[PDB]
Amino acid sequence: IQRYVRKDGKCNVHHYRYLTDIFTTLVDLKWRFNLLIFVMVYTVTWLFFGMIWWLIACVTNLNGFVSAFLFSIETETTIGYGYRVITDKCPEGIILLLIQSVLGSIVNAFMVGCMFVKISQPKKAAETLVFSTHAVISMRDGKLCLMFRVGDLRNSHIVEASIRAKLIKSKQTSEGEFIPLNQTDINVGYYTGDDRLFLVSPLIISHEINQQSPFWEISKAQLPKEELEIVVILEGMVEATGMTCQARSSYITSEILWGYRFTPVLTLEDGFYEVDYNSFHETYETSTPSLSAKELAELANRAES
Amino acid sequence: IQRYVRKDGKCNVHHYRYLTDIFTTLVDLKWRFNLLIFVMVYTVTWLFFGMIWWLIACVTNLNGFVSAFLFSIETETTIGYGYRVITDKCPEGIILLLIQSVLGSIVNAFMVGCMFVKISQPKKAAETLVFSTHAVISMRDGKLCLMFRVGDLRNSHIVEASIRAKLIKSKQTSEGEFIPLNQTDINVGYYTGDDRLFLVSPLIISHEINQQSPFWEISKAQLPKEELEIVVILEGMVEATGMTCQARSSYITSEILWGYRFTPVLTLEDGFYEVDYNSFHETYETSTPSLSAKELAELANRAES
Amino acid sequence: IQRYVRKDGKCNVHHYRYLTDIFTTLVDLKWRFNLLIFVMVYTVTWLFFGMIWWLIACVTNLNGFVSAFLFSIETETTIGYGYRVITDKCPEGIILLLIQSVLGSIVNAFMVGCMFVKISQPKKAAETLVFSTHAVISMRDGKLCLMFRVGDLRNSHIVEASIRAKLIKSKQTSEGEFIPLNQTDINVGYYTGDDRLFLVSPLIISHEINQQSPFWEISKAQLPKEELEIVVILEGMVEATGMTCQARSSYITSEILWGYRFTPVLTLEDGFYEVDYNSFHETYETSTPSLSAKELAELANRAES
Amino acid sequence: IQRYVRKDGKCNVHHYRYLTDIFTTLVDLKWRFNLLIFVMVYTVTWLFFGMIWWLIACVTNLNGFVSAFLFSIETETTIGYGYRVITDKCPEGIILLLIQSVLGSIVNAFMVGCMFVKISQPKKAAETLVFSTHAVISMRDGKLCLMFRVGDLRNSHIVEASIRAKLIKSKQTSEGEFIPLNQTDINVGYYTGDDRLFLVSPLIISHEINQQSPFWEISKAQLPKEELEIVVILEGMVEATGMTCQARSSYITSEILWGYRFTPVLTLEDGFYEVDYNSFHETYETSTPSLSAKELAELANRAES
Ligand SMILES: [K+]
Ligand SMILES: [K+]
Ligand SMILES: [K+]
Ligand SMILES: [K+]
Ligand SMILES: [K+]
Ligand SMILES: [K+]
Ligand SMILES: [K+]
Ligand SMILES: [K+]
Repeated sequence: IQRYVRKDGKCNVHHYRYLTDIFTTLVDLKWRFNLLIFVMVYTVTWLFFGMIWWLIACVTNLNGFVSAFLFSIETETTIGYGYRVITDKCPEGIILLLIQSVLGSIVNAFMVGCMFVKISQPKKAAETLVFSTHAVISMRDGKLCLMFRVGDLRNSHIVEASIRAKLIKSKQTSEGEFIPLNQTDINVGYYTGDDRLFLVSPLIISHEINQQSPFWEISKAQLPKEELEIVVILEGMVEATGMTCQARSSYITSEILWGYRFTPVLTLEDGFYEVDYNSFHETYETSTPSLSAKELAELANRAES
Repeated sequence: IQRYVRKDGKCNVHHYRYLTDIFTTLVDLKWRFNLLIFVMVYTVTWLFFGMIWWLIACVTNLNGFVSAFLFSIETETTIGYGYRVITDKCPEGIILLLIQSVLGSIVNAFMVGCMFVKISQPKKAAETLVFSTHAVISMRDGKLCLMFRVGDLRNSHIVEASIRAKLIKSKQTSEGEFIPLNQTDINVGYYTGDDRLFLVSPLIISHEINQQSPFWEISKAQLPKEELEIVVILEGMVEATGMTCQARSSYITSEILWGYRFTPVLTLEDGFYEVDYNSFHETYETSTPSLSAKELAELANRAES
Repeated sequence: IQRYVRKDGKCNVHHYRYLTDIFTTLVDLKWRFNLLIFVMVYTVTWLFFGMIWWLIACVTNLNGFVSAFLFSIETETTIGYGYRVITDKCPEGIILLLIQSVLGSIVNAFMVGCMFVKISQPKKAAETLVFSTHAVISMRDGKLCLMFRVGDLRNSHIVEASIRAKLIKSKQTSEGEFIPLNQTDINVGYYTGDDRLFLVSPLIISHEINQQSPFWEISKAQLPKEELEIVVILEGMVEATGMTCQARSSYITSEILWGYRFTPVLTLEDGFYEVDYNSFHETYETSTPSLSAKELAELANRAES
Repeated sequence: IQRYVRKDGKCNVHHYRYLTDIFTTLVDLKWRFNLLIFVMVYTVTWLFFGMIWWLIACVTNLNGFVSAFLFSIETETTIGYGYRVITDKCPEGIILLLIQSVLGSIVNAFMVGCMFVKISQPKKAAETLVFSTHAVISMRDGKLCLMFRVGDLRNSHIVEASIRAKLIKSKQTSEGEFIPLNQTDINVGYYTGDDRLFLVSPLIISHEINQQSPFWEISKAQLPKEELEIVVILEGMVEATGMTCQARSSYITSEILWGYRFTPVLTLEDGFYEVDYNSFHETYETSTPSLSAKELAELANRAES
């Protein structure tokens, strides 16, 4: 069975009713459509209001249908060339112009506010956030760890960030209840506050595999047989702009390399630090026990001399 | 006595002074009124400023009252047809136009900013968030649990979210002090960070009923006799738009089904995952102890062979 | 010596350099000044640009100084009456109009964005938040507690909120180092998550005075002799508008009543709940030990029969 | 090797692809460039659209190239002087004006929204936040502490804030894996909630050096030999404006003074409190053990009489 979360963050699960937030529907559109909406939205008002001037036919230099348009438009954009102006003969025309120019300001506001979000939406910001292409399991100061690399491709922004991971795996309860996509938080710094990143250079996020880890009894041999997927979420804030952004990826069982290690990316240069973003996804192997974490602990606690 | 929080989130408790944030009063209005405000707001300025042109009567082609309006309007919307223009004979008229066109820009700003929030307000966003219609109590890996289902009806948005629950119940302290609506947080993931949802598909939020649970000594038999209400709060963020949203529901004692279980909603399809949102509210029963959690623990701790 | 934080939230401590955020300086102004800024800001541009038209004197119907203004204004607000229009005789005038109408759009943006925040700033929102006028110390299910009341005067908004309190008191370290306003967090729900309020009706925030409380050894007799001040902070979110708000108050030693209790405010009405906001600040006394919490615990632990 | 984080917050690490968020690229620009962009952006549209009027040559008083501009401009800014107006002879010209005035409103929105953020961006706000120029290590109620001073130079804003610190130091794991910039959170209030500042007056942030501190075995003698750097992050919220801001500094090994103490800044004045911001960075020495924290604890635990 395929994956739940793609490496680019999108899910693989499918769900009229969403008309509750049409605005949200409007921002997620590609520009081509978005403009086309606004093209239409303006015409339909200019059609409607023009057809009320012709119902009112106060008028200067107006003939067939086409003539009322160039006015209704020039009135609403507030152009008013002066070839088509207003008289005071009728009560009706003089008040339409007010409702029109009030309402013309509404449509503009729906548009400006509409545009702001569209340009300001930070999905674009978080596009420079990056997760290592694989995860690794290997030893680190005696303890076996699951590790992935995190980083932002721009220097200038989002240095504050925070990381979290969920393990998605099927489960059957003792009572035989089946949970297809049961999920459990994977400890990556929460209790100590080490999940609050400071993205100077790309970081290796580590999860120490201990008695509480879902990974406690997985050995090297078991891993390939396990059907599990780690979703990895990063939420940070753009320095230049208050707003916050999410970025996610996934690691499926076969993208977890046992007994590897991440290539360093940071190196010294003419008395400076340069991040070699080419070694970003790069790993390498090292002698690493084949045993589960649980069995390592046991072996270790029985060696006390 | 009736409920405190309706299933749609609104409270059932009633509280001039709120004139402190008139802006907030303005957004919570239904459009019909909102536009009517702005209709009025524009007229009253056009009335006031027009009545200052007539006090100043610099003027071109102006007769009775109606004539000053079409100018004051055309000056403030900055139409200026050119049938009614300005001369330099008077000092007063030339400076009014500046205060007017400065002030006309203020009113517009109150309106645009007013509209932005109105369209952007995320009450509409959170309308697709949904809580199961009931809660269930039943066993799960040996431990008795209170469970409700959570989900968002759209795929495209708010996948990050976070859940919390409060129990509302009357209390008398030993000292005899009476607390009508005493509330206590109900553990749904806080300590482990499992209250930070990832809404791929609708989730069963679980509360394990343990020595700290307010539900520790409620048996199946007791439950119906208890007068309690669980308020359930969900706060997440719209992917497409930075802003965050709240959604709430309530479960009153009679909407807690003892010995049931939630129908799975997720199923496989042609090598894919589809959420059958029809089974969303659906539960079913299973053999489940009738005992309180406290008495189960006891019975269990005395069985150690 | 007087208080550090007034009951309305403002501090009593005094601190050119703040020109770093002139925008922030602009919003905190009272409207009278704010408008006066914008009045001036517009004139000074209309003065400058008009004086560049007169340097360029492309022109129609322009005499003395006053004539260039009504154009520069009509060009920048984009009125353009058509009594003063443009010719193509000069290269200079034709390009000024572009820089002008580009720059005129900048000033407007500084103003609209300036206004938005001014109206949207939520200091006004949090004005309906309210703290009890006093705090009380008295017993509650065996444990001695410090309690203050919290609430929002509007029904319609900010039901989610969160509370925190700091105790400000002078300190000398063993090493004799003097800390005038040393502050310590006062536990009001943090560890259990009970500091995450749900403001249905006004709540009694409680702090259980235990071995970790700064209040552990204060008896009834000691209290008046103590020189301490509790600052109380409330941060919630306006339902109708995403943004968050702070509200603070203070309790100084003499506003802590020992052996009292808050009048209930909530009562039943024709099968409903009504909050009697008149009893909001109201307390009353009850028989309450005079002893410190520490000495109560001792007396209690020695009574085990 | 030099420092990772400058005292003003900027990093010393270097990283086309950033075209993903051009908007963010646009705000981080200095005004000179920003305006120049908008100058250009407007001209290029006025060039393009003017060249479509000349392709359409509906026209009044239009000669060479220069004449179409003053129209295309007056149409898009919606000036329309009335010397160059529209006729109904052609179908094409009448519809261009609509696409033009729709599209003219788009460019404006990109600009206004562009300006808002630029003025509202809070990098400017956080410029008044300040960190002591050094850190100190010395004793405090028996426990050895690392201390730095924090404060905001304005009274009127950002009183709520929150502090966090990371220690950056090289590491080699037992397995010989090398971590150049390994970082660990430094405890400054997280567990007790004392990292949630209330910036009445500048505060001394303290980190008690205990068995969990990275500083546990550093003695006075060792310190100078250590190659370590403390990054210090402050995130608070501007009262007058909802938005939040980050401010950072760094302390490198030689800016940690052993056996010093911060000069008090707060003093009493005519029955008031005044902060003498001149003594802000000022420290002074006091008799302080030369031993590491670890060795002090030992010596202390062996003295129990
Ligand atoms: K925690
Ligand atoms: K005109
Ligand atoms: K916690
Ligand atoms: K905590
Ligand atoms: K205009
Ligand atoms: K005009
Ligand atoms: K005009
Ligand atoms: K914690």
